[PDB]
Amino acid sequence: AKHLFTSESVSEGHPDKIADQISDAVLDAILEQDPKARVACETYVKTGMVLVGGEITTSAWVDIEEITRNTVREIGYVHSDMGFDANSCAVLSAIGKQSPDRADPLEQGAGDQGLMFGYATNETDVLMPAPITYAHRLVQRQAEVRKNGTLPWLRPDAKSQVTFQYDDGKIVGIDAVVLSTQHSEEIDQKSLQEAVMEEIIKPILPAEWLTSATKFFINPTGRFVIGGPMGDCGLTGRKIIVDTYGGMARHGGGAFSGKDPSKVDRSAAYAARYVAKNIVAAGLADRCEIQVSYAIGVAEPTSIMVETFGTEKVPSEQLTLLVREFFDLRPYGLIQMLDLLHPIYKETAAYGHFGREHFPWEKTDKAQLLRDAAGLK
Amino acid sequence: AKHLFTSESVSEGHPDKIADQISDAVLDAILEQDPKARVACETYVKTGMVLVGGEITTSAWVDIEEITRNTVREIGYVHSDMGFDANSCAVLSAIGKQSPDRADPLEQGAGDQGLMFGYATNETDVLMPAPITYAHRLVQRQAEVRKNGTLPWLRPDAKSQVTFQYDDGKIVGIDAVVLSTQHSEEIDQKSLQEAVMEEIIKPILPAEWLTSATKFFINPTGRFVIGGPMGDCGLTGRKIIVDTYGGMARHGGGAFSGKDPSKVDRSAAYAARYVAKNIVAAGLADRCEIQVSYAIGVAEPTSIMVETFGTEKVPSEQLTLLVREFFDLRPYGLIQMLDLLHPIYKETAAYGHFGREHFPWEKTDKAQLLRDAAGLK
Ligand SMILES: [K+]
Ligand SMILES: [K+]
Ligand SMILES: [K+]
Ligand SMILES: [Mg+2]
Ligand SMILES: [Mg+2]
Ligand SMILES: [Mg+2]
Ligand SMILES: [Mg+2]
Repeated sequence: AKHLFTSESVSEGHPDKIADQISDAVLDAILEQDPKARVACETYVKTGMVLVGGEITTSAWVDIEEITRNTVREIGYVHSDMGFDANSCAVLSAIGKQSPDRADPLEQGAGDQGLMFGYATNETDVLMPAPITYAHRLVQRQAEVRKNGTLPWLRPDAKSQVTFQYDDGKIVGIDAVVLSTQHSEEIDQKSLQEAVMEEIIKPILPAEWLTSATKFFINPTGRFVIGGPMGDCGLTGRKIIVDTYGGMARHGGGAFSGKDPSKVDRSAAYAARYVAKNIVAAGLADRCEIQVSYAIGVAEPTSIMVETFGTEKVPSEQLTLLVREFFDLRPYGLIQMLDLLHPIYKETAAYGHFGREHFPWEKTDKAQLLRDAAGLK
Repeated sequence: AKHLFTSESVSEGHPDKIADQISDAVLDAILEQDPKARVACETYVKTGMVLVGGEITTSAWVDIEEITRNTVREIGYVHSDMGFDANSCAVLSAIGKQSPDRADPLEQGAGDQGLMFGYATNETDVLMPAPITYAHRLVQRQAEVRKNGTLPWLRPDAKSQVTFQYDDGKIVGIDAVVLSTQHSEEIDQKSLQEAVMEEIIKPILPAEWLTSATKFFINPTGRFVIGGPMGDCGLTGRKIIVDTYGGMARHGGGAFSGKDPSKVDRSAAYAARYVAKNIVAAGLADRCEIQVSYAIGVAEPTSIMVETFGTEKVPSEQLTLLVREFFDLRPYGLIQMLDLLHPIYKETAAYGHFGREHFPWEKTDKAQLLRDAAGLK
């Protein structure tokens, strides 16, 4: 029975995502000199300005001014007529720095409470939901084509929003595609509409899914000329859903950018993606969602629950059992089970933290061992 | 079959929530002089300072400096030894202002795309999930007792986190309670732990739910003396989940504070709470979650889906049908179906947007008419 579901994405250079990227760019830069640095760096971008403010506990010395402008230039906001320019804009900092000064490290208790949810579903090749997958690929392509000379009238900022019609649990096809891209004065809308059809939408949306019925809305308002942080206002942690699973799965509140991995808000969440993906790469279920939660100063999580929503090939009991044998979910264990203390984090900050395979939380190494330990098939 | 679930809350005066409140306090103040004002005001708070920055399109003139300090004082951060003082802290603004200058207004198309999810469940008296309900009531009580002289050693900032054990769909009871409150130098932890037990936890958590087994963690780290924005960093839109359903239900990305009601991110979301609550106040199901989505410049929503997760008392079809007859979900219709253009919004900004009955989205007026129109019982 049919039903339909939607998910959005934005590009690098939508103002919130500018903030996520600059945040994670500081965290990377600090982690490069000091992997054990504890960092929380939040950022606010508005037409003139980038305020990067945080607390950081490190020996590292880094230049927040140049880190900022280099991230703004890579996105490509480089001239006033764009909205915002990486070379003349103001960058202010309010980052306060501290220098660091149980018997088994893994048993160190969790620094801040909370809840994290992870998901995987066999709906795609990457085990992510198809919506959020396609939304990302659309915005991603957009930047590819901007960035690679094909369609050099494109400017950085853009949103995509795919809406899928299922019938139960099978993707049936694509009811609507929204895609709105910022562009120059060169081009008018009919002309933009052929290009975004040819070069962005057509090569990404799978064809059997596209129909005579697919409502497509390329630049519905027309004329998007400006432009990122001019007249809008971006801050880290705002694209929480796009960062995860486009709202196919749940979420406890937490943002990721600018959090170094001691922060469970990030790690528990990466790890939950990792547990659920391995669970389904092993055929124990088809869709799995895990909630983990932690309490301040306790190190074993206060809760684990699994929802395989009717898709099991072993009982939930056996499954919750397996979750605990194969995965060290103590805060410091996460960091080890996934080897986090590395500058891997900027590339996360646009296009989605999950479904992208080459990050340590997307690897399915535990798949087999996991099949075995209750009910090898 | 048992399983357990967790949700957190924070008080007024946790730094993010400080931001939400100041934002909504500007929006209220502007709406009081100009109900049709279009406002998006985002805020950032860090030890010295409050930066309130936005775009606003209004005739109204309001004093952002005094709006800020009055909100900071009501929360109660009033002296340096607290962390932060409403009377000496800096307030900066970067709010850019514009003055305003189809045939049927209701048919005006939606300003920005996206997705919104609303939920209700019969688990409580207010039709909200019990977790997020109790988390809120805990933090809420905390401020009540701070604010009312009972426990005047309390300071503003605090987090609660209830974890519930169900067995399927029935709340069985409460496995753990975390509660951490900022406090003065007066009091030591054993003493704080009796008071927070007597006066905060005991009078709020329902007793049959509390057991010999309930793990309680009052100030687990001990000594929380300071203090809100000192050394942490708050910005609007960060407590997205606590604002909604503590992660029992889904969420498309969007924050609410500082958004005037033309913003679907807020309105579509209030309305979805309203549709789902009426659906269950009428006994058509037990738990309902609605997704609505909108596309830029279209006015009928691009999608509606309903999940009554096996709890129906009429088919989903009949239900999706009823959703469309009883509720005007066009952006401008929402505003009318709920009468939004009123300064009601600051009180929303701490303790949760939903489950609080006296807001127009919590009222169950459509309940009956809704029962009838397919399958009066
Ligand atoms: K952050
Ligand atoms: K958020
Ligand atoms: K906002
Ligand atoms: Mg947190
Ligand atoms: Mg925004
Ligand atoms: Mg939006
Ligand atoms: Mg925070």
